[PDB]
Amino acid sequence: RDHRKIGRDQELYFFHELSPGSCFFLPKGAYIYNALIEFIRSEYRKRGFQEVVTPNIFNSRLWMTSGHWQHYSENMFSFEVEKELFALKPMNCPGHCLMFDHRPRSWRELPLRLADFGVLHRNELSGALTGLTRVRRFQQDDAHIFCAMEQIEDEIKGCLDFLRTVYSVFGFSFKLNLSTRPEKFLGDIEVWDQAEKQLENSLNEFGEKWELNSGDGAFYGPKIDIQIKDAIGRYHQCATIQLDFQLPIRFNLTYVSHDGDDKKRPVIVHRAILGSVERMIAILTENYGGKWPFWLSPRQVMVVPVGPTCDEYAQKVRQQFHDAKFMADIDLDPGCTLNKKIRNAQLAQYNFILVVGEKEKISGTVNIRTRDNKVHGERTISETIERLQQLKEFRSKQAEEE
Amino acid sequence: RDHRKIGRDQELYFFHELSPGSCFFLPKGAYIYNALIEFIRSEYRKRGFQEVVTPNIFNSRLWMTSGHWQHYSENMFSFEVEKELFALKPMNCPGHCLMFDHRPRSWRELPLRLADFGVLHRNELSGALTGLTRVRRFQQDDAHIFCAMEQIEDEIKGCLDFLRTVYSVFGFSFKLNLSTRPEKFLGDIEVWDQAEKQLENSLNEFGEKWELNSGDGAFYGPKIDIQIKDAIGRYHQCATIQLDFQLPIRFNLTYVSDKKRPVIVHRAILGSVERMIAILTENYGGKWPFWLSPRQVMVVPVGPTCDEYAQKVRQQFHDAKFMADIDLDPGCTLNKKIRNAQLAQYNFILVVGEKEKISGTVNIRTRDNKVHGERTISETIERLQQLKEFRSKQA
Ligand SMILES: C[C@@H](O)[C@H](N)C(=O)NS(=O)(=O)c1cccc(-c2ccc3n[nH]cc3c2)c1
Ligand SMILES: C[C@@H](O)[C@H](N)C(=O)NS(=O)(=O)c1cccc(-c2ccc3n[nH]cc3c2)c1
Repeated sequence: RDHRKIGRDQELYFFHELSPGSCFFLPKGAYIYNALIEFIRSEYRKRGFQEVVTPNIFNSRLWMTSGHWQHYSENMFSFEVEKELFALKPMNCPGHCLMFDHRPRSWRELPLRLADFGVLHRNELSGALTGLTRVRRFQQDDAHIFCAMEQIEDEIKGCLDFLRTVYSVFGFSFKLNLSTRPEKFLGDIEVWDQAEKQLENSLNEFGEKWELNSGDGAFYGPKIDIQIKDAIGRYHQCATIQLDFQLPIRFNLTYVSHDGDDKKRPVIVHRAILGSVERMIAILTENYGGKWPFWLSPRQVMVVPVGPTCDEYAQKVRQQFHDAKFMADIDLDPGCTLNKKIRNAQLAQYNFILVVGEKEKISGTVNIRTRDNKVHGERTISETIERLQQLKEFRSKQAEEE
Repeated sequence: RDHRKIGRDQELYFFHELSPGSCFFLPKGAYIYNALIEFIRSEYRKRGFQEVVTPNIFNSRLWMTSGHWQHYSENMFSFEVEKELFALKPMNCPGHCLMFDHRPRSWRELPLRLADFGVLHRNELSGALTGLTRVRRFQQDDAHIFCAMEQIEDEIKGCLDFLRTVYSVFGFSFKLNLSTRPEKFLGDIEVWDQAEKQLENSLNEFGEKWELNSGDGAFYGPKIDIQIKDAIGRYHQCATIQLDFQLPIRFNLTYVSDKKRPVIVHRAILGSVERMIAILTENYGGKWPFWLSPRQVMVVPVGPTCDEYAQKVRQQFHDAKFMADIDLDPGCTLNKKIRNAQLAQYNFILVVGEKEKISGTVNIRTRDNKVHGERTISETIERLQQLKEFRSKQA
């Protein structure tokens, strides 16, 4: 259905006229935002990606150097500072190039994979802006791979595999596209043809069917564009793999090669899997219809006292799950039946409802019910925490509590 | 001794003329950056603080409503978009007011504490910019507490406790100042007096010597300001607890008790992650405590026959999950690799020879060159987890 509506109703996020094309993520929405980042970071840690932090604001001269100013000026927020033109970054690459270039580099560091969740700004038109789908502010799960010519093949394979494992945690399939030199391109047509050839070859050595997106490459290189299929039937433009021979020439990037070859230029692969956190929250909100899987759920645990004499104990249980990092709420409202409250928490999409009466208070236990109304019965607080930690850590689908 | 130099030498961060007043954090500096945010996060979870994500650019009308356009205009970066005026946020507070105002509020959800690590920008003069001390872009460990009048006393107590517990982890003492209304403020003098009286009171309920600091308050409220004293004995301004009666009026904020005004407490403890990073880089002279060090373990084989075993050991510490490196370089002696790792500031060097490979152990040398003997991998892992989890200093 509609992410804007669900995000509003579930108290995840909202939009305000004083900041069009940006989003206000309420506590429950920020939890989803951060869990998506943690998910990506945890993959980075097994794949040799290293997170960095960069500026948001740069002198126009940087954008001139990178050719962003020439090709991409329509889309940037510029202002002046002590009589010099500055602009909010729309992409992280040029910053990353300064980082590669900061000190001399050795072949031994390659591939160098720099990741960045920094906030980007693109000046889309007022009337084109919509929800989390077309925006002015976003954070990508961005990274730039700086590598040698001989590493290109393996790194592209690496990107496709990473992308497959990521979307398989959501349960998503995907389709592949090859995007060709646009008009408004940078550098040499013959260099671009090498770049297109290599992407083509990488596409054919990977399993899958692919189509041509004629003329849709970035100004700096051709790309593999990946559309994801959600559980409903919709395709979304999320991921890219972009082969860039042009920026290294622009920034005069070099590394020291095997001794004694001369210095060479690094190759740059731009990539993003989620695309932007914002776009991906949109997609997921609609995909699950608010029925979040446990690790993504900002409603993990509802604690329900049987009656008001078990209130304080319910508060204790709720605090314990809270302190163990779960999104845990409590329903003390005396006006409704136990069964009504269980049903409400279930309609509000809580994964686990923990019922607490006298007998549970006395023994430090909980009576477990799931979202889909499965009864698992009595377990201690600690064992419940332990088992729920596994389900979260492994990012599964929680009809598996046994 | 200077964070800029240490940062350069340790490959933590550097600065560039193309973005004066903003920092480039290399992977090892970015590690430190995030470990600090993580530390604060884990305290938030224990103390009923709820993190949010907000926009960075807002239509100028919001800054007019908040009182920022009249009082902070010059300190802000502004630009036009479709014939309208926008500006990058210098503070999170107005966005939080919008969030609080998004739907009617019940006294039962108060105190409501909104935490935000968003990027702030303020326009400092170029000639006053220095490393991580005076900057244009920064992330504060900011939060705004929305509470009832009769709740102020406990919350400010809580803010004091939060403060002590954090600074105690670093090992810092601190002193307290009261910042009085400045010139060019908003609201009634009378209400201000009322806000100053509550800060005065709580300031000596918390039985600690405190100083007056005339006219240094924010335009929206009086401040408890806090300087910390580091290990070298230098004082730094970091933490602030600000009592705000004005923004609730300005934003027409009410809650259902009938319909009263919330009180806002602005608060930060680290100040900015940037500033605290400068302070910590200098405080230690580059010698990171284990929980903050991005160079926690260096694995060193004794010769090439132990390369594969050293690899396997490093991978186990990496997986466990430490910042674990390895030095396979065949043209440096064992003693040179150890010396190098120690000068690079690794907390522990794990020496791995033929004995160690056979036994599934490690031989450990500390940063300051003390032997800790042969140890099993899993006991060394447990130890280092303790050091990390409890954020241990030099004991
Ligand atoms: C990935 C970054 O490092 C790169 N510097 C960039 O900003 N690229 S991008 O803005 O053009 C970008 C980012 C994310 C997704 C896409 C994109 C664009 C079009 C697509 N069709 N199918 C999948 C698609 C993906 C493009
Ligand atoms: C908490 C937010 O709502 C507030 N808008 C803010 O940004 N505060 S602030 O910019 O004034 C600020 C932030 C961090 C530190 C200080 C500060 C300022 C002066 C000080 N003297 N001694 C300790 C001090 C601390 C001020």
